[PDB]
Amino acid sequence: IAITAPSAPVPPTINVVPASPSTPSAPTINIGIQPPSITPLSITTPDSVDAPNVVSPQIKPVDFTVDPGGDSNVYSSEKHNSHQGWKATWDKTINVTELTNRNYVSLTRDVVDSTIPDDQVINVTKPNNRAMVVDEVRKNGIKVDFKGTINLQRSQNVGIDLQGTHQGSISTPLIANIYNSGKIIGNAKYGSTANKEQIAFGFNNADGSNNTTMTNMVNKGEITLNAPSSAGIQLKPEDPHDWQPGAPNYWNAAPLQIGNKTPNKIKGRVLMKADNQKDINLNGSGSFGMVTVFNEGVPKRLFAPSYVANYENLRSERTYDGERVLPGGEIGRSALSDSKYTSGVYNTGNININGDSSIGVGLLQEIQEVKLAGNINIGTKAVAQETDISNLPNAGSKTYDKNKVEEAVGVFAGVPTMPVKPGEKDTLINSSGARNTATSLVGTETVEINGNISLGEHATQSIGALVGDTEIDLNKGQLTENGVNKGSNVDRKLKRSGDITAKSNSVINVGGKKNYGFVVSNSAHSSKFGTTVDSLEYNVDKTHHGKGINEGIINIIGDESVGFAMIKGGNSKSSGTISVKDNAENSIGFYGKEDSFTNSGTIEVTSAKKKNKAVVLDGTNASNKINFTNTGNIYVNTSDNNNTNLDGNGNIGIYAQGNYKVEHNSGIVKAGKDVIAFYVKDSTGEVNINAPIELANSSKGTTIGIYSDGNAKVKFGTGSKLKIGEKAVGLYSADPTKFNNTFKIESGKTLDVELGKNSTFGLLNGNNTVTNSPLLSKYLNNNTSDKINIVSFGEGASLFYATSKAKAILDEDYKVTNGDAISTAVLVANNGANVEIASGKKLETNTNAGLIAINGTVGFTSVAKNNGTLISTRIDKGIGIYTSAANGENSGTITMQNKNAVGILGSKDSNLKNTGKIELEAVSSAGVYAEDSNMINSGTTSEIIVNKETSVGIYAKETSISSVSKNVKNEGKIEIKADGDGKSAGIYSKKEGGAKLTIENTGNIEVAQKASAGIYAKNESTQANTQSEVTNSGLVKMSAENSIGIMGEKSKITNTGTGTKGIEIVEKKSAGILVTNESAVINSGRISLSNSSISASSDGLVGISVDGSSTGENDASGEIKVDAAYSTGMLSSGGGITNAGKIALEKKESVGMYATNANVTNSGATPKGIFIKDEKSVGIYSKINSSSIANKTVTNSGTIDIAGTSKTGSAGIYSIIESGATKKLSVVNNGNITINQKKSVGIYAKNESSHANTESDVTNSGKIEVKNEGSAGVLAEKYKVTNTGSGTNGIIVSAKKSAGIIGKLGSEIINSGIIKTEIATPTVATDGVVGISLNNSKATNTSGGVITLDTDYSTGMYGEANSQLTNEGNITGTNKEYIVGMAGDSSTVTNKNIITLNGKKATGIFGKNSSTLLNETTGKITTKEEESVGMYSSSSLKATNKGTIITEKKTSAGMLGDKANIENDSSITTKEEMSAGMYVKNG
Repeated sequence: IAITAPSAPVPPTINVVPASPSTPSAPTINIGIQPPSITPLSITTPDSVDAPNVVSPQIKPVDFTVDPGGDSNVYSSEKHNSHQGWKATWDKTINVTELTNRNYVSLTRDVVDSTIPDDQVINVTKPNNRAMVVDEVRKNGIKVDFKGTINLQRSQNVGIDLQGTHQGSISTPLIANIYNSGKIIGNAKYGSTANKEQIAFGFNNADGSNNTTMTNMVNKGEITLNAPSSAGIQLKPEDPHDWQPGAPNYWNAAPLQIGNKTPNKIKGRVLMKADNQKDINLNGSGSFGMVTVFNEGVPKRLFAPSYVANYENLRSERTYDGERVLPGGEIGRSALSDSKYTSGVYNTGNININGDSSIGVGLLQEIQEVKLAGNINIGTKAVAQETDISNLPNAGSKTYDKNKVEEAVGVFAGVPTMPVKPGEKDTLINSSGARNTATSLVGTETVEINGNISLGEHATQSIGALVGDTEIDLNKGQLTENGVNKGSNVDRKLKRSGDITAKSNSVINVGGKKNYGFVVSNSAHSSKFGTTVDSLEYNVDKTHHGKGINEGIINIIGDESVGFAMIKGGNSKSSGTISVKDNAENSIGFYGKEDSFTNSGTIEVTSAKKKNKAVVLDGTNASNKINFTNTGNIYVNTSDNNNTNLDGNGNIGIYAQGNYKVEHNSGIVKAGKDVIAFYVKDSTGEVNINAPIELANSSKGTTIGIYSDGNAKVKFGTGSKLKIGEKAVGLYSADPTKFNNTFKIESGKTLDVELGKNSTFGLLNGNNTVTNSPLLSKYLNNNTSDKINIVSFGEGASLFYATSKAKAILDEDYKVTNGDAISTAVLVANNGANVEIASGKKLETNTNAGLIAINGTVGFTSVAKNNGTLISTRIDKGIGIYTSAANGENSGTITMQNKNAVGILGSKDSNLKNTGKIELEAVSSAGVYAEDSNMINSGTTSEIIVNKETSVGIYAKETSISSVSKNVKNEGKIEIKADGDGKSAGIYSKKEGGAKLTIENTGNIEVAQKASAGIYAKNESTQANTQSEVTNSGLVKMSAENSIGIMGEKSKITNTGTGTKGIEIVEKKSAGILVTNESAVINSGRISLSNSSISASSDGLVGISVDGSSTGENDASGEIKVDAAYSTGMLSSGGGITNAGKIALEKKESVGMYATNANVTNSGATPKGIFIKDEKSVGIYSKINSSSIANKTVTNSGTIDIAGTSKTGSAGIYSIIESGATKKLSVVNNGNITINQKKSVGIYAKNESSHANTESDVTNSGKIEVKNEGSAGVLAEKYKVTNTGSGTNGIIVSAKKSAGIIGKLGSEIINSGIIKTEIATPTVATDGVVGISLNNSKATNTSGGVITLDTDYSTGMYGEANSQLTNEGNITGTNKEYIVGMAGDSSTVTNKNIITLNGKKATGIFGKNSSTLLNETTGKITTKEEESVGMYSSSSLKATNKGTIITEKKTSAGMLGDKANIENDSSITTKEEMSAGMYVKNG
């Protein structure tokens, strides 16, 4: 009968206020690029010389004189012909015998001129004779024309001859003109006997004749000689000793005996002139056509043993009666100035030389004049060479040819010509020594030719014009050579050498094979006589004798023939052209070895043909100590200074091997154009250059003083003033494998060279044959002054030029402080070559560009490796190295100083390999730059560093040019130790094409300046986040707050990171993944930031942040790890957010999903979603402020979980609106949200003012798992709560002492759905459940929500501390006893709605603790179960009742007393059985 009631426990309150982080700002970016254009230089390619062996055949004596037998005793013109000249009638078969028998026809002392008609044929039967002799015919100008046929058969025979006369006068020399139209032939065989010394015409005499004798001969017939060593026309000076026959017998004795010598002033000085006016054909070998023999006197045949003892030969200077005749012989001086008294040699006809090793025209004694204007042909007639026909049996030596003529010579010079000078005193000498004079110059100074001298096609290494010596012995006489009198002792040799001059009228048409055009094989033997008899003085004189004076054209119609070839002799004066008439090959002009010959003339290649070389200067062949004392006139192939032609190419100035050097030390030297002075070979050749040079600007090609294939010991030294202007090149090379040792440079030998424009140190191709890379690190090496300094440049020039698979190394440091404009870059790699940058190299620059690489023919992979310190300091756009179709590699340090500087750049489908360290200490600069190519960072030593703001690291662009994917790879560490709050980035990606780009980082990236991040990409156009997507398997770390982690456009990311891999952020305000244009992420890996000391309020971070153009979402395997306090996983701004992975919360004051001005979505469910572990936090929380314009909300369709049997201090759903902000922030629940923690709240919203709460909205269309005791469903302060859950959705309150709905003062409590208590009956009394609880506030139950009570002793609404409770909603509860909905403790209660209940002894209202009730009748209670009462009073001094009670159920009562005694006066109808309104529990 003692009915009591329990008491509800006190509910908790929560105040969680998490952090308010912010979104960081992406930095601005982008830098331009400039490409350089290289200068289009020129090329030249020489080669070497094979074998210019100059074998010079020697001269041989031709002393083949016949005895002057005089008249005959059977046909004397006096006793048999009556002095009427030639007798017209004779026998056609006269058998002429030798001179001893005198069977020859003789004609002497005639007054009638006679000749021979055509019909004659005469042979010779014996040697040493004349078929017929026409002697002593002065006749003062005889003139006839011979027409008979003459034949030669034995040796020492004469075809026909007309000799001079002993009668004449000094002032009127004789004039002659003889014609000879006949045929003369000298054959090669006499049975089986050899034939030689057969002479056609000539001059010879034993006894003296008249000096004033002057004669002329005109050739008119056919001349043929087939005996080897024959003689066409012979000229001789007469003996000044004037040897005489055996007087008084004289010429009667047979053979002649020379019986006396009569030297005299006016004896032995005759004059002679010869002329060929027809065809001379020489078939014999080693012969003479027209030669001036040496005046040796006579062979010993006329020297009897009685007179061999007093054999005083012309082997000494000869003086008689006061004469001063030079040793060896002399032709007298002429003063009557006319060509008809000019005694010498001249020709107009033709000479046909075909015998092997023969002489065209020979000079053996000094004569008055030698000028030649005829046809000198050697080897132009094909003949089958045979023994004693045109060759001789070999003497164990060189074999003579059968079809070609070899060792043949044309002009032979062993002595010069000595004409009459204007001051010269003539030889017009009277008997008493009375002598005339001359007032002018007659004849040319030396050997002269004005006619065509030609070598035939059969000419093989034959000689055109030979300047040789003449080695003749001498008697016991005085000797003097370059010093004191020798007093004999040293051998006495007739040292004689001649000199030749030529004119363009004399075309030297040398032809055939390797023929020796004009070889000065002499020794320049210039000889003079002293003040006494037998006096001789010798020197190397370059004025008097033995020189080379060239003025004429030397026509090289054959191939690889040589002209002026130098074995010995010293100097010569060159002023005439030597040219190749055709496309002949390897023609060499100068084979020089000795004293400085002077080139006072041009020597070039005036033809399209090339590969023929100019001058070979090497060690002296036949004189001591390589006499290259070259300081004379050196004027070759240049554009000025005594040589104004530069035509052709392949011209050389120096060619040498072995013992050679150059010694230019005085005067002036002028270098050629498109010609190279130096080119040498082998491995031991040294060069000395110390003379200052003068240069003119280079030609269409390129000019350089020095070149070699890389194999010379060329040296530089101070003193040689060097200069360049306008498109020349300092160092030229086509073969760098050996070039490394070419130029040794010694300290202090700094060379001063100044340059114009379009120039370059290194021109290199390598000929695709670079076996060895030249270690070129010496020319401006930093160690010592063993450098070369060529600094004076204009603008538009380069340093090194690499083509054709060449290779070279930057020396050390070199700079060109002469312009940063176009065509001024350090070096260019062309045709796909490779160059190496050694470590420690310091090619600093201020110019336009550094290294440029471009591929032509591939050959070898286009790549250059950097190991040195490469820095640029150009004022604007200083680019370090560039590659096109070429791979860039570095392993050293690269920095930069000035603005807009650029490091390594690649393009055109290549890759970039980084191994070195790059630091960005400058501004407005990018280290590695790329476009339409690949790249990679190789190894952790590949270090990318930034030291200042306004600079970016990796830069790669893509386009529509190639639609194949590229890649951006990193294996090194990118630690950015920069400054400033931003303005710096590490890796940057661009695209405009239709392809896709792969970007992955496996190495490390770090940033130490604020507001900066490494990854950032351009993927703006219409595509998903998988084309320029960035995936990470590397490490993303940081060192400065306010910064950013992941940045970019349209990318998909995974956290492939374990250990020291992934993303690590330990400081403030540095978001992990901020995204633009819809980027997604896989969060399976390390997001362990370890920030804010996980318990300290010192930092604040965000895992992933999003913008309006993006929706941030996590992979289903995503593991978003809260390793920091006051941090966040999801930051949302404008765009959308959705979770598909796992989102935990391990640290304090964090949030998985935080949203600003954006909507919140969850799809991750079963078993995905949000799983909160730590406390003082909420899984998802979004807030907006007065400044927030976006009307956004929060949605739930996933799993949000936090649980705890001892954890508390948190809430399920959180969202705040700041006071005064009418922005309508709301939350909707439709997912799973477990609240199994202690004292938590499913949905929380905080208020700051009593404003109109229509903006804040709280609806629960989903489910809340209230299974943990003591917690609360939802709390709010002056906000609107709508219980929109129905059935298993919404208010699932299933815990003991737990609370469904509680509100603060003036809270808008609304019920519009299910309100179902815990189904489980309490395990102990008073352990019921409460739905509504109040504390000095107001609550509004609404009938729109159904309130269901199933826990025993549970309550629907609860109130305390003067709380005013308003009831308007439905009340339901069944299957349990008591379960009073209304329990009150010290409060004012008003009832408005009618209450219904089920269960035994169910009661609607229960009052406790001095509580009082107004007792409104409308708040009545409907009784459904038996023994149920409506009112309950317990421990209440105040009680008011003014209404009747209607009972309609059995055992049901009205008023009920509890442990008290109060009496009143009221009556209530008890019409039903046992249904009365009153009963008492106390007696």
